[PDB]
Amino acid sequence: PVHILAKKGEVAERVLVVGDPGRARLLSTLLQNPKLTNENRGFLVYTGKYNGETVSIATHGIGGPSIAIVLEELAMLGANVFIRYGTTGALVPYINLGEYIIVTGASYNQGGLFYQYLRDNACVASTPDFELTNKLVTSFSKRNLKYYVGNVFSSDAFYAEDEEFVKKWSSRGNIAVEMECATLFTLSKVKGWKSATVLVVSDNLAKIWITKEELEKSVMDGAKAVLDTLTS
Amino acid sequence: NPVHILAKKGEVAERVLVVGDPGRARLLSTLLQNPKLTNENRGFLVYTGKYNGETVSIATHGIGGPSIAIVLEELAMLGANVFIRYGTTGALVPYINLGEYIIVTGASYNQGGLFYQYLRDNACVASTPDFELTNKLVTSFSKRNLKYYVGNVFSSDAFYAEDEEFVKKWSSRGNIAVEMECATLFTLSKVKGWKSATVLVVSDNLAKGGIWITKEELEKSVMDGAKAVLDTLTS
Amino acid sequence: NPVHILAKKGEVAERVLVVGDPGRARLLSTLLQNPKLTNENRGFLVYTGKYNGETVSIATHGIGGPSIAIVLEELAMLGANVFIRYGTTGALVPYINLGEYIIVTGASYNQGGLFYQYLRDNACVASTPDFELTNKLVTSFSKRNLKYYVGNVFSSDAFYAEDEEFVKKWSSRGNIAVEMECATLFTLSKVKGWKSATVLVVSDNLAKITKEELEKSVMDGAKAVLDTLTS
Amino acid sequence: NPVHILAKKGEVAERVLVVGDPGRARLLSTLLQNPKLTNENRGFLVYTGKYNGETVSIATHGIGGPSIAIVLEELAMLGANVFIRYGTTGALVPYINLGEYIIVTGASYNQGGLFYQYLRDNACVASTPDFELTNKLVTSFSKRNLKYYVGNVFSSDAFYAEDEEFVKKWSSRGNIAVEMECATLFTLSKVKGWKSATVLVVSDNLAKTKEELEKSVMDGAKAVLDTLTS
Amino acid sequence: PVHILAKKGEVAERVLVVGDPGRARLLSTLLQNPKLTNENRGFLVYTGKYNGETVSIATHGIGGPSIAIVLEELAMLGANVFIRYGTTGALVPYINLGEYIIVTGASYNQGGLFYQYLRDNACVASTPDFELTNKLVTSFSKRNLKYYVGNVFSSDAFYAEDEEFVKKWSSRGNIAVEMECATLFTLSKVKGWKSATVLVVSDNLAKGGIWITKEELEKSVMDGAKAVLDTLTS
Amino acid sequence: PVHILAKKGEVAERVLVVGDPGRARLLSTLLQNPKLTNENRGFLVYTGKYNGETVSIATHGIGGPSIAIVLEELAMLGANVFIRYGTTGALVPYINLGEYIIVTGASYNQGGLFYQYLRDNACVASTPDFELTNKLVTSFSKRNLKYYVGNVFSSDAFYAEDEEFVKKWSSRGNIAVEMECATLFTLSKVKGWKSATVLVVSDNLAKWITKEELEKSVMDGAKAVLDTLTS
Ligand SMILES: Nc1nc2c(ncn2[C@@H]2O[C@H](CO)[C@@H](O)[C@H]2O)c(=O)[nH]1
Ligand SMILES: Nc1nc2c(ncn2[C@@H]2O[C@H](CO)[C@@H](O)[C@H]2O)c(=O)[nH]1
Ligand SMILES: Nc1nc2c(ncn2[C@@H]2O[C@H](CO)[C@@H](O)[C@H]2O)c(=O)[nH]1
Ligand SMILES: Nc1nc2c(ncn2[C@@H]2O[C@H](CO)[C@@H](O)[C@H]2O)c(=O)[nH]1
Ligand SMILES: Nc1nc2c(ncn2[C@@H]2O[C@H](CO)[C@@H](O)[C@H]2O)c(=O)[nH]1
Ligand SMILES: Nc1nc2c(ncn2[C@@H]2O[C@H](CO)[C@@H](O)[C@H]2O)c(=O)[nH]1
Repeated sequence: PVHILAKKGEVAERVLVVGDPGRARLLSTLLQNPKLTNENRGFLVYTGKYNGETVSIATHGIGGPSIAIVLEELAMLGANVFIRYGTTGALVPYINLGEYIIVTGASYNQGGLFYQYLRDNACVASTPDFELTNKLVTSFSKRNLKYYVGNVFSSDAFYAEDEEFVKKWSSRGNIAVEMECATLFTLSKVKGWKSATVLVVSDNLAKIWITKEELEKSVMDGAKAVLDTLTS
Repeated sequence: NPVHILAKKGEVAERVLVVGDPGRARLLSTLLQNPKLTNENRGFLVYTGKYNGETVSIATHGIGGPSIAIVLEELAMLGANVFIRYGTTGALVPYINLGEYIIVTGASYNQGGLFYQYLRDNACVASTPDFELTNKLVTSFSKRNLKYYVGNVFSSDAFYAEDEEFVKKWSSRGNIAVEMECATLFTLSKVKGWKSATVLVVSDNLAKGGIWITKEELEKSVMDGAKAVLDTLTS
Repeated sequence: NPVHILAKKGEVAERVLVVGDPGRARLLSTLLQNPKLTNENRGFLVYTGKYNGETVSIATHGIGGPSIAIVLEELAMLGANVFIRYGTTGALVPYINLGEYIIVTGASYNQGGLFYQYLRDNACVASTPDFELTNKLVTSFSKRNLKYYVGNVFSSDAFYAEDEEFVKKWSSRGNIAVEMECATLFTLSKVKGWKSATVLVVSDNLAKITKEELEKSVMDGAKAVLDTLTS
Repeated sequence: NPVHILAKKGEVAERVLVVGDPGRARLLSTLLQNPKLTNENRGFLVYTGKYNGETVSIATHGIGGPSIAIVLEELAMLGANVFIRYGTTGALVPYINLGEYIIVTGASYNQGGLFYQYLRDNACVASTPDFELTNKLVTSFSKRNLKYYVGNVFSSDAFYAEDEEFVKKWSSRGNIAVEMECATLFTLSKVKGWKSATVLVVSDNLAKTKEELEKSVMDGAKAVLDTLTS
Repeated sequence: PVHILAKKGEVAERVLVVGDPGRARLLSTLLQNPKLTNENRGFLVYTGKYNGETVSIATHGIGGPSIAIVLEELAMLGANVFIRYGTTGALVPYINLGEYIIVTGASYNQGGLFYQYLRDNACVASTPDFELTNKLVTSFSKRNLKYYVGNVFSSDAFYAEDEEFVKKWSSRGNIAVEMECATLFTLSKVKGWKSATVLVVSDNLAKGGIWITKEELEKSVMDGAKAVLDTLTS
Repeated sequence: PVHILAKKGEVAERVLVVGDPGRARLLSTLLQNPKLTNENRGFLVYTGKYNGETVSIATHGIGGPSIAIVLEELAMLGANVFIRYGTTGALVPYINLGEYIIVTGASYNQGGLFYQYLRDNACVASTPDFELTNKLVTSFSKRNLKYYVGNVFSSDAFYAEDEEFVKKWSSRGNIAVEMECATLFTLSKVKGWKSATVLVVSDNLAKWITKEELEKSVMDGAKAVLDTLTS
C-alpha cells in the first residue's frame, strides 16, 4: 500500500468507513483507547475497541476512484468487513433531514472504474451483503431510530444533479443520491468482502433545514448503531 | 385493454405467483381452493383461487424478458400489484445441490434491448426485489425447514450461449445462479411501483455436471417450495 | 439433449413453419396431412405431418427473442434447418390495411443482451432472411393473388413502450412494421447456417376487420407459406 | 447549393451508377451514348449520357462512408434517386473465384460516428438494398450468363486492420465479402427514400490476369446499366 | 501499397497532405521541378523541392477511412512526417473567412475506424506533435498571418451538421469542424508518425452572413501553403 | 459551496492544485504570508502572495469525481486559472524518477462523470490551455529541469493497472498514468477555465528514489509552476 501507510496488524478486520476525515476523528471518540494508525494523504484511520471487538474507522474521500483505492489497501492490511456510514441527498419528499437510509442496492452509470475492473459494460448487481444489511436494520430498530430501506444512485458528478435528474432517478426506484455505494458493493462482490451502508440525510432534493447540533446528534446516534452491528 | 391475457374485471388477484412453464401453473393450481382458469390465450395459463382463505392467482409468463414484461404489464392492468416469481435455475457454484432453493437478492444483466426501451438510456439501474417481501420468504422457507441460499443471479437472454467461460465470469461477479427473467421483473417493478420477489428451484448445476435429479424428486422440491411461497403471498 | 422441445429425433422435419401463438399452431395443423402432436412441453406445441409430398412441422416459438432463440436451437438439434416464421404485426405506415401481408426483407433492432451474448460484441451484423427463400415466398403469395408488401421491420423487445414518438422514429428509418422475433431469427440463422424467412399478417396499424376476415387472412397466408416450404 | 459536385441541375440523371475509382468512371463512360463530363471538382468525376432509351449518369464516390455519404447527398439534391454501386471486393469464403460477382443483400457494420450522427442513437437499423432493384440485377446478370453469388458483406472503415482473425469473425457472421461503402449507401437510402443496390467484382480472396479483370469489370458494368434502364 | 503506386524513393519523408487533388496540383507549383509520382484512384502525389529540400504534397480525399489508407501507404513508401493543410468551417462567430486555425486536438464520436484500430472504445487523446505544432505557430506569426489556436471536431457526416450541432461542439471547446484530423492524430500516435494540421477557414457555421470569393480564398490558401512548407523544410 | 468553506475573496483567481493535503501544506511555505482559508473535508486551501501576485494552493483529493467538486467550488469562489501539480507513474522506460512530465492531453475511458457532464459518449478533446502549457515549458527550461512533453492516461482504477495495461497505453502515445487530468481538461473546456498540468515521476511501470531526492524534485518543480502561474 502506498496511500494508507498503516502497519499490518494496525488495521482491524471490521472497518467503519466514512468519506469525511473530520467525521472519522469525531467518531473515534466512541472507541476505547483509539490510536491514529494513518494520516497519509489525509486518509485518517483510527483503531480501537468496541463491545469487546477490535474495530477501525477509516476515511475514504469523495468518489468511486478514491474509495476503491482505500478499500483495496485496507483489505491488503487485513480488512474484510466494511460498513460505509455517509451523508446523502434524499430523492423523495417524505424523508426528513437527520433520518437514515439503509441501502439495499446502488444504481450507477457504466464506464470508467467499472469497465476497468469488470472488463466490459455488463450491469453487475451492485448490492450489499444480505445478512449484514439485515443486522443493521435490527440495530437501528433497537435504538428507535427513524430509517428507510431502499436503493440509491451513486453519482460521479455532484454538480450535474438538476431537477430533471431528481425525477428521473426517483422514478427508477432510488430514494437518495450519494457517490460511493456502487463502487463499494461491486468491488466487494468481486473481492469477496462483506459490505453494507447506512446514510444520514443531510438534504432533500425533492423538498426544510437542519441546524448542525441536531445533525451532529443524528450522526452520533447512527454511528453507535453501526458500531453495534460491526461488533455483533 | 390487455391483448394477451383475456381476463375480465376482478378475475385477477392482487397477489400473484408467476411461473414460466404453463405445465407448472396447472400443477400448482391444485394447491388452491376451487381453482378457476381465467385465461389460456396464447398459452399463458392463469388460475385464480384461494389459499389459507386468501384469494390469489398463479400465472404463466413464458420464457425471457420480453415475454414476462408483457405478462406483468397486463396482469397489473387487470389489478395485480404483488408478484413472486417461482421458477427454476442453473447454479453457478459447485456447493449447491439440485432440488434446493435460491432466494434472489438482485439480478445482473447485459445492457440493451428491453432495458433501453423502458429506461430510455443505458444506465445500470439497481435491479432488486422488495426488501420486506424477500425477508418474508426467508422466514417462510426456514420455517418449513427447507434448504436455501440467498444471493444474486444473472438473468441471461441466450440460453445456448452459456459456456464454461460464462460460469467463471458470472460466479466471480457475485452471482450464484443463472435464469432469464429476474432482471426484467425487478427493474420493471421498481419503475411501475409493484412489489416483487423471486425464489428459484435449482434444476441443474453448471459448475458440477456430474450431479442429476429425477422429475419425481424435482417435482417434490417444486411442490414443497410452492407451499412456502404461497404462505408468503397470503401472509 | 433439448430441454424445452422434447420431441424424439425424426419427429421434427427439416422444414418448419414457426408461429408465436400455440393456438395458431393448433389451428394451422389442420392444413397438414395426418398431423401428429410431437411436443407439448412448456406449451411449445409442435405438429409434424405432410404437405405437397414433403414432411413438414409447425412449431410454437412463444414471444420474444430469448424464447424463439431457444426453440430454434432445439429444433435444429432435432434436424430442422429451414425456418419460415408466420406471425402478426402492426404496420408503421398508413397505406397498409389490416389483413394484408408483409414479406420481410430485413430486421432493425436495438443493441441488447441476446445479440451481445451470441456475437461477443456490439457489431451491427446484417439481420436478413435467406434471399432465395424470400423470393420463393413472393412467388407463392403472388400465385394465390394475395396482397403483400416487401420491406424491413423493427423487432421490438418491449411491447408496452411503443408510443407515437416510436412510430415516427422507425417509419423514418425504412421500417414498415413492428414485431418481436425477426431480428433474432435472421441473425441466428446467418451464424448457424439455417435458411430462414418471414411473412407477417397485419393485425393493427399504429399510424392510422372482423375476426372472420382476419382468420381467413391467416389461413390463406398459411397455405402460401406451406407451398413455399415444399417448393 | 452542393459544394462538392458542381454539376448543374439537369446535368445529373435520376438513375446513377456509382463507383469509387475515378479511373473506372472514365473507363465505363465509353459504354454510354454521347457521354459528357458534368463534374470534376475534388476529383469526383461525373459523366452523363444515354443508354437503352434512358438518361444515365456515372459518378465517382471516393473511398469510405463519409465520402460516399457526401456524394450521394449532393447527387440527390441534383435530381438523383436511384443508385447502383459497382465496386470491387475481397471474398471472405474460399469457394468464390476472382473476377466473379457478388450481388449484395445486406451490409454488416461497426457502430460509429456516421451512423450515430444520422440516426441519433446506437440502434442497428437494417442496412439493406431495395428488394425490387436487387432482383432486377439478378435478372440482368443471369441474362448475360455471368457467375454471381448473393449474400451479405461487411462494410469496413479500416482497410489496414483486416487481419486473419478478421476473416474468421465476419465469415462466421454470414458475410461473404468485405468492402467499405455499402452500409452507408443502404442506410442513408432507406432514411432518404432512395432506391439503391450494389454489385461487386471480386478482386481478391482473403480466405484462399489484369486482362481478365478488365473484361470482368466491363461485362458487369453492362449488366448494371441494363438494370438501371430496365 | 495498392492505392498509391509510387516506387522506392519517390515519396519524401516530409509530406504536406491535402484533401482536394485540385489543391495538390495547384500547390505543386510552389515546388522546384515537381514530378507526379502517383495518380491512381485520383490520389495525386507530387514530389519536388522547397528551399532546396525534398518534399511531397499528397491528396487524401474526404473522410477518416480515406485518409487512413493514404497515410498508411505513404508511410510504407517512407513518409513519417505529415502536416495536413485543408479547409474548415468555423464554429464561433468571431473567426473570419480566409483566416487560419492551428489545430491542438480533435474531438470525435467513437466507433468505426477507431474501434477497428484501437480494439475498444477508449477515448485516446487525439493530438498533434507538440514540437511541430509550435513550429507552425512560429512560421505563421512570422509571415504575419492571422490565426487562432484550438481544437476541432472531426465529423463523419457533412450533411448532419445542423444548428444544435454548432452549439454542442462550440460549448465543448471546439472552434471549427472538419473531417480528418482525429484520424490523422490518433493513427500517428499509434504508428509513431509526427503530425500537425493548419486549416483555412472557408465558411462559418455560426455566421452565415459572411462570404468569400474563390479569388480571396485562393490567395489565402497560397499564403498559408508557404508558411506550412517553410515548417516542413525547417 | 458545501465542501470548500472559504469566503469569496479568500480564494485567488490563480490556483495551483495538488492531490495530497500534505503537499499543499508543504508547498504553502513558498508563498509570502500564507493563510489557511479552508480545511473542511480535508481539502486544505492556502492563499498568499508570490512574485507580486495573489495565488492559492488547493487540495483536490484522488479521482475525477473529487477534483470535479473542488474545481467547481473554487470557480464559484472566483478561480479561473488552474495548474495541477501531481505525481505520476511513467509508461515508458527512458523517463527517470524525479523528472517531470508536462501534459499535452489526456486519454480516458468514457462513462460516469463524462456522460453526466457531456450528456453523451462523444470523445471530446481533453487538452490543456495551449498558451499556459507553453509558459510551463519555458519556466521549466529556465530552471534547467529535465522534462518530457506528452499525453497521459487518466485511470479511474489504480489497482487494475497490470502489465497488459502498460503496453496498451504506451502503444497509444501515452507516456504516463495518473487519475485527474482528463477531468480537469474537459471540465475546463466546458466551463471556460484556463488549465494545465505538470507531473513528478514517482514510479516507472515500464522499468528507485529515496524521498529526500523526491522532496527536492517536488520543491523545484513547484517553484517553476508558481513562476508560471504569476507570469
Ligand atoms: N452526489 C451527491 N453526493 C452526496 C449528496 N449528499 C451527500 N453526498 C455524499 O457526500 C459527498 C459529496 O458531498 C460524497 O462522498 C457523497 O457520498 C448529494 O446530494 N449528491
Ligand atoms: N438461461 C438459463 N435459464 C434457466 C436455466 N435453468 C432454468 N432456467 C429458466 O428456465 C427457462 C429456460 O429453460 C427460463 O424461463 C429460465 O428462467 C439455466 O441454466 N439457464
Ligand atoms: N412489439 C409488437 N409485437 C407485435 C405487434 N403486433 C404483433 N406482434 C407480435 O405478436 C406478439 C406480441 O403480441 C409478438 O410475438 C410479436 O411478434 C406490435 O404492434 N408490436
Ligand atoms: N476494406 C476493403 N475494401 C475493399 C477490398 N477490396 C476492395 N475494396 C473496395 O476498394 C476500396 C479500397 O481499396 C474501397 O472503396 C472498398 O469498397 C477489401 O479487401 N477490403
Ligand atoms: N464536415 C465538414 N468538413 C469540412 C467543412 N469545411 C471544410 N471541410 C473539409 O472539406 C471536406 C468536406 O467538404 C472534408 O475533407 C473536410 O475536412 C465543414 O464545415 N464541415
Ligand atoms: N492511476 C495512477 N495514479 C497515479 C500513479 N502515480 C501517481 N498517481 C497519482 O497519485 C494518486 C494515486 O496514487 C492520484 O491522484 C494520481 O493522479 C500511478 O502509477 N497510477
